[PDB]
Amino acid sequence: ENIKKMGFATKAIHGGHIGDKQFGSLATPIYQTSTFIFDSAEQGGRRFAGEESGYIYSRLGNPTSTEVENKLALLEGGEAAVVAASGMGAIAASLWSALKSGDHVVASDTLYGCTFALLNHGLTRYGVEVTFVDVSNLDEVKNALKPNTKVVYLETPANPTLKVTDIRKISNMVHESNKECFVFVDNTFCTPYIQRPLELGADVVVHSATKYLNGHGDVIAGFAVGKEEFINQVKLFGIKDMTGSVTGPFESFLIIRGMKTLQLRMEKHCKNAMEVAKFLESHPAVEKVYYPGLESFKYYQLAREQMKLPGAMISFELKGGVEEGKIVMNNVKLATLAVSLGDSETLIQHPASMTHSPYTAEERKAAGISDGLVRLSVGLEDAEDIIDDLKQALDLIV
Amino acid sequence: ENIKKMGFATKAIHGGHIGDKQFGSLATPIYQTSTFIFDSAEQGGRRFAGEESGYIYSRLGNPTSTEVENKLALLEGGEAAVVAASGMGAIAASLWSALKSGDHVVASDTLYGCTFALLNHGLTRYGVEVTFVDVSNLDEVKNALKPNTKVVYLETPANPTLKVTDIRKISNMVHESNKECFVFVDNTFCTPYIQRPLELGADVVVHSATKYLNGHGDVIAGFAVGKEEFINQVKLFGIKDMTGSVTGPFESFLIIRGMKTLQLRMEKHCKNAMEVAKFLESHPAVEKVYYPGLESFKYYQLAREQMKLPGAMISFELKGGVEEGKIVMNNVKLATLAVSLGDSETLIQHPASMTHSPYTAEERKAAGISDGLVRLSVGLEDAEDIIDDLKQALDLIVK
Amino acid sequence: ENIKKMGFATKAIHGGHIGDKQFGSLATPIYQTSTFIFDSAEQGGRRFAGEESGYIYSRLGNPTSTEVENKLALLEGGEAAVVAASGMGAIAASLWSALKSGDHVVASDTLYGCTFALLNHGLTRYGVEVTFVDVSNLDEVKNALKPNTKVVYLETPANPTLKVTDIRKISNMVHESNKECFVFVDNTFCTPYIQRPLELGADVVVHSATKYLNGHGDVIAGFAVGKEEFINQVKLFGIKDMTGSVTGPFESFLIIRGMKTLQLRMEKHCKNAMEVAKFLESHPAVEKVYYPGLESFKYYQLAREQMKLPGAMISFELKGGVEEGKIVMNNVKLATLAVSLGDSETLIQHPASMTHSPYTAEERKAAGISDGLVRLSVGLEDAEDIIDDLKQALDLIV
Amino acid sequence: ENIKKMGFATKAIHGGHIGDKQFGSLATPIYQTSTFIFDSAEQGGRRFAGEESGYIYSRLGNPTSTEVENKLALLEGGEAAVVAASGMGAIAASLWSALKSGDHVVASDTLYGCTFALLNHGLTRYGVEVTFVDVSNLDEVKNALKPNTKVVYLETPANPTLKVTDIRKISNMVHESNKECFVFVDNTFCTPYIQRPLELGADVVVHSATKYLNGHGDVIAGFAVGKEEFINQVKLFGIKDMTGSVTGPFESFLIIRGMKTLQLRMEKHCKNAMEVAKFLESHPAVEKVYYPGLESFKYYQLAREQMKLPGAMISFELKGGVEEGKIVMNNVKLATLAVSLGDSETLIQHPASMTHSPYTAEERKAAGISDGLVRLSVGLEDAEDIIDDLKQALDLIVK
Ligand SMILES: *Cc1c(COP(=O)(O)O)cnc(C)c1O
Ligand SMILES: *Cc1c(COP(=O)(O)O)cnc(C)c1O
Ligand SMILES: *Cc1c(COP(=O)(O)O)cnc(C)c1O
Ligand SMILES: *Cc1c(COP(=O)(O)O)cnc(C)c1O
Ligand SMILES: [Cl-]
Ligand SMILES: [Cl-]
Ligand SMILES: [Cl-]
Ligand SMILES: [Cl-]
Ligand code: NA
Ligand code: NA
Repeated sequence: ENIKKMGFATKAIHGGHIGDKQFGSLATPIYQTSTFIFDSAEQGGRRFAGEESGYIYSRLGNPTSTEVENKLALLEGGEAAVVAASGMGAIAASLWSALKSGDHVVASDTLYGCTFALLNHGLTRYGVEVTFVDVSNLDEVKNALKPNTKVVYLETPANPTLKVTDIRKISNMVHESNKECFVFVDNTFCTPYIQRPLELGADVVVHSATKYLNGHGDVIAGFAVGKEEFINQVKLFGIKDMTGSVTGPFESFLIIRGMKTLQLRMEKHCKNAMEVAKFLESHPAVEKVYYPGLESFKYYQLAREQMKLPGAMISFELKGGVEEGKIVMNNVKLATLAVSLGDSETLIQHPASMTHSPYTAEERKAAGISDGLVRLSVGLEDAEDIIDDLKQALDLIV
Repeated sequence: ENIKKMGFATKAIHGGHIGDKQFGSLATPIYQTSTFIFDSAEQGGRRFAGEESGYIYSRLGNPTSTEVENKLALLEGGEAAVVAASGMGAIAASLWSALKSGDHVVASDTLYGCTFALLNHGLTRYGVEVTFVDVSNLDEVKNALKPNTKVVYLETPANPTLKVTDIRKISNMVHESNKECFVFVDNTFCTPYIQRPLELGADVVVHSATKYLNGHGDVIAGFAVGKEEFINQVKLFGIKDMTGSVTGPFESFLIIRGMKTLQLRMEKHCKNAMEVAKFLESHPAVEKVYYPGLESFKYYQLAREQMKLPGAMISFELKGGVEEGKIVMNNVKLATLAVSLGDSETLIQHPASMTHSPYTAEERKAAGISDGLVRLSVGLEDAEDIIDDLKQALDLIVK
Repeated sequence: ENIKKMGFATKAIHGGHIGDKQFGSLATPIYQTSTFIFDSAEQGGRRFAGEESGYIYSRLGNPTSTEVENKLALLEGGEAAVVAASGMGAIAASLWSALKSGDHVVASDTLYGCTFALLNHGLTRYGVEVTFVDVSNLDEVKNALKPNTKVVYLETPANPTLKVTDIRKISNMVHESNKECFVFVDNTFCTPYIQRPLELGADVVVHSATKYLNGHGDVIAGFAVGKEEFINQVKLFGIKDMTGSVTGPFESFLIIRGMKTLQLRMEKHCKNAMEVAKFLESHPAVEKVYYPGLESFKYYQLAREQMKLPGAMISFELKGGVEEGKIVMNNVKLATLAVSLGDSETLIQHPASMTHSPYTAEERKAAGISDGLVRLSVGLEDAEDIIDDLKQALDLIV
Repeated sequence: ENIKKMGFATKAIHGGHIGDKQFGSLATPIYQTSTFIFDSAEQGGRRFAGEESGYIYSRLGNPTSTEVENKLALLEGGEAAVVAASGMGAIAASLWSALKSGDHVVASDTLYGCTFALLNHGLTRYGVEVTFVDVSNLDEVKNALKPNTKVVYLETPANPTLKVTDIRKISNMVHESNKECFVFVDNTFCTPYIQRPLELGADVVVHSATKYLNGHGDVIAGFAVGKEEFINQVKLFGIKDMTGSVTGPFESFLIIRGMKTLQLRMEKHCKNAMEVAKFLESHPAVEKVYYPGLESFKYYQLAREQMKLPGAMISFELKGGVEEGKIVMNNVKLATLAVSLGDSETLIQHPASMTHSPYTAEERKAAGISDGLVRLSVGLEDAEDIIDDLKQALDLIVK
């Protein structure tokens, strides 16, 4: 099994799988254990010294987690991956390992709300300078770069607007002018099936596994993906010391299980979303549809440059404010009123009347997060059913 | 009911249990879910705006985790608790939530290794200043206090030799010297069954639930306990943003399950360890035994004031060095060669040839570790079997 | 949610889902509990009397299991379903509830090996008469029917030959002549996505959920599906008393999770199998391919009569005996040498050198289970990878 | 090691543990897998042909389940054991594996309800003949023996009133009267910590592990224990074909976890129940208490011969009837209204208004159930709290 030459599905299914060498179990065993047994004091000493392979203690590493790490690194085309007990855990642990007091970060002004809060209010308590910029005007990006800029943090498509960012072109410019700077890309919305930021110049990829990679709405987990040199530091410092964000081995087993169908779900998510997006664009209550697959969309061709599929997140604005948005939220029958995304169940959320949250009213005016903006996570249901349900709720405001 | 007034076991078994109101199931359901459903758009807005309690999303809170949080707070006598995905996660999230660049921490110079690394190499990287002190020398502690000291961090009994710290004296001291200073006490080795730092004047208690609280060697998890106001910031800042240290609902279920027998397990751990410590002190291969229950122990009296039982951790020094520790390790048959503790299986490590193998013999003497020190977590087995196994191993190094 | 009018995927995803009315959890909670609490002695007495709804004790019923039961009944078009701790558990419990000492069974002579053993050696220890017949010659079927025939048991397509059986036409004839007789159909190989035997005249459907319905090779479970009147007896007698085959609530949660992608997996299983079957039919080491989707296949048009898709099990005979079969089993690199079926991983098994098992050498001569017969469970991998691996192993015997 | 020679707790904790040979993990891995991989086509043929041990497919056997099977066999002193997906599953699979149409069973007339239903209404439907007897009257037992009697089925102590059966006398009798007869003893209420029927001459022991063996109210499971030769047929016939009663590897993991504290839990269950039984007998609302540890108990001496401890089940009759039982049930605040037993939470049921509500007052008198009988499973709470809660409930019916 020189797995790396094979298809995506084969890699998702068989990649990183070591095998139960003692009983021959087909399925990955759940090594639900806190600690590990040494055969000798010498073997222990050598595991602690780095001389020998093998396991010590589940905060430091666990066989079930190792497999899903190796599987995702393989899918992203990265040397190494670390799995964490949440997406924010993988992001924080990566940021802690890469930065120190006095370093500087350039971030996108359009981010997942808790990433913005981590950057805006968290890292800045601890001596890290942060500048939020429009990643669509590279001159703005290039002028934010200071001699001590260590991370450029980007998310594409961006939660909640689906704004797309030229990964190759920011990476090139940053790498030309700041040789010490990492380019981080949050690839949650895409998964490696749709977008592989490491092939476009990114140095570090982060995911909320809570979303598409697990895919079943029963796991909180994250990953960081990148060079072995740096991921090793994320494991031995960001996770071991700074965050203690240890994925439960049972949760790792569930991510492995969900990744068995990652190819099939992303294909179905996206075919559903494209039908839904076209419906929304033609409905009389809708003013603007935000979707990478619509030719009307501002970042359509940047999406076509980086994304195999337009994805399965849709945002749209109703004619009418928050009030018409609330009316739709409160009368869908198949769509589920919840945050998160990437589940079998279609999810709908209305930042304007709920999570407008970690941003101030002004700070999301800058990012383009209007009231009346609805965000839709298109599920795996039959598309006619999703559309019928959206249609009945939208007809209420016509 | 008056659950606060009941016995300890009644509290461990029944405390924090909200109940399954839809189907009445006896066991706490595993709410293995990432997200939650809102009844209206406005309900979700109220919950995100702090105007209303209720669930939103498991990184911010989960019903299974809430239950074990409520149960441990009740046992510690604290107002609130947060469970994290590891001991270090609960420690780091608490420290992050109380500190900022420009703050100062006073810490014991005798701590769990990874706690020490986080303090010495981690927080100092981010503008926090840390002074390490010998907590036995109260005058040396009061001297290290600065006006920006925001955390005094203690661990008692501590690694690797079970040094005990006078919780009430130092906190009484710290509190009248600086009104804004949190006193942290790591209470892993004791659990609330043996020691309750908050009633001794501590502000925040941290736990590695990986050890005795879960007690079954199948969970990595942590807790912090204290005032509702601070724990809310540990949840909404330290967990939500800074660490992402989210316990799996499954792991919280297992911790709940493990806590049903905490009273019973702590009693047996301590009964066994008292017998093992007596035997080790009388054995000819053994130079010194560190056990709070032995009247030879330097902090015997102070431990007898703070701890309901002398615990079940044991450190002892062999007459000998690395080669001696290696032989004992490589010949125990019931005890298990493994780091960690608080397990039903008796665990044993020899740091000089194992955990502290990478360091030099001199650096290991800077960490309190002789070449003959052995650390012992006494399990739930029959004491005669534990002792017999230790006896034949140690007899191999008697001259 | 009048769910029954919606698409298959929507039903698989949302069907049977009650909802967490206390905390609003999206995912089904795991009610991992032995017993349930009464609010009053009166409420207890009424639950035991049948007067009140609600739960008593997990052998009698469990909320997590109730949901996957209701979900599968909805997909099959049956009134009720019971989930069991194995496929054999659902089959035995159904058979125990329907039969008594002195009743008679007509069964197909081509069956899953342990079903044959249950019928041939198990029920006959306990006074049940059993006659094994060729379900392809209805005159043979009709002549086996005795006045005391109570079950006609059939499996289509049959493990291991994939022989197809006219469900509508046996059901009609049996129902005309033996008004007291149940028609059981094992629908494991198809799932309700491909075949709905209750719509063709069957009275009872059984599944090994261990295979496609769970789909992830980490669960042993079964179902019976049928009229409420009879399923209620299976629950209160077959499961409660005769087998004690109680699905663990955690396993039920895993089946629910696997059914979220049942539509997507069956589509992918079958498109893969059709490509593999055509490859096998053209390879010089292969003498005969057994696959419903091949026009060469004996039961092609009976398959087209009953099956939306030709399925994803393939059997084939090599030119050469067991010896060439073993050579292929021992040199595949991506296919996994294991029994079971319906997993993400392609599985290959060689009854001739392994499980030829519960049949005698003669009894499978009658059913058509030759040596040199290989059975293939086509997985979810990329088809080129599955075919490349089969090709290299088969080339060894050319 | 000489695990057979060690103490009980050492056996419960370490017994049957094969070990994770690939990674050395301390906890038993959850082998949550349906199927297994063969190294060659011929290896799979050897395993299906009984020529070779090893795994095939989880309905035939799973490594997590094997471990808990080995552990329980060791505790009972039996050769082998099979775990099933419920108590009834292990009972039914054993009975199926030993009987056939034309066989005869002698059973106690005082059994667990669903066991009785299976015997009286289930097996008789399939040509098996069943005679129910009073096992206290040895002459009535020997009289019901027939040449085709293949099972003598016992349960001691039994529902609902804790009748004790002389295991060694009846089995000694049965064995010299009929050489091919299996003696079954249901050992649920005791566990191997208290009673071991195989050393008293029984052939097969059955368990509902749902009760004390798991002990945490989150598993439905069963066991049968006995000679390797019979248990192999229970596995390869009774489980594989006749019942399909396959334990989830996850459930087996939980039973293993629960058994780490079995010794500790049985001690506390019994200490608490002895205090609860004394209090109940002295209480004015209580007519009679059925407890093996009370010298008033009809089978006190026989129980003292067979049982290491008097157990933790308690039946008692109220001075009163259905209306009295209802009031007590509807006013306990710590005890839980629920069927089942062997849980860390104290459980209580009043059969006349609850489990046996569907039957008439006369049929319930045919089942040993007065209108004032209450069944009590004493938990792991503090005894004062259990008693206080029972006291205020019972005081509501004192004249
Ligand atoms: C939800 C989300 C996260 C947060 O990850 P968690 O698993 O919730 O900690 C991070 N990035 C993006 C783009 C998200 O949508
Ligand atoms: C093991 C330990 C910790 C760390 O907890 P983890 O759960 O391993 O992250 C902290 N303090 C003490 C005393 C410990 O023993
Ligand atoms: C594997 C199989 C079964 C047996 O079900 P289990 O889940 O293994 O008990 C029954 N029917 C068919 C067609 C099978 O392939
Ligand atoms: C509960 C019980 C059983 C039945 O076991 P289940 O696991 O519920 O199927 C059998 N015998 C006794 C004594 C019991 O208490
Ligand atoms: Cl989100
Ligand atoms: Cl540790
Ligand atoms: Cl199979
Ligand atoms: Cl019961
Ligand atoms: Na989902
Ligand atoms: Na699979």
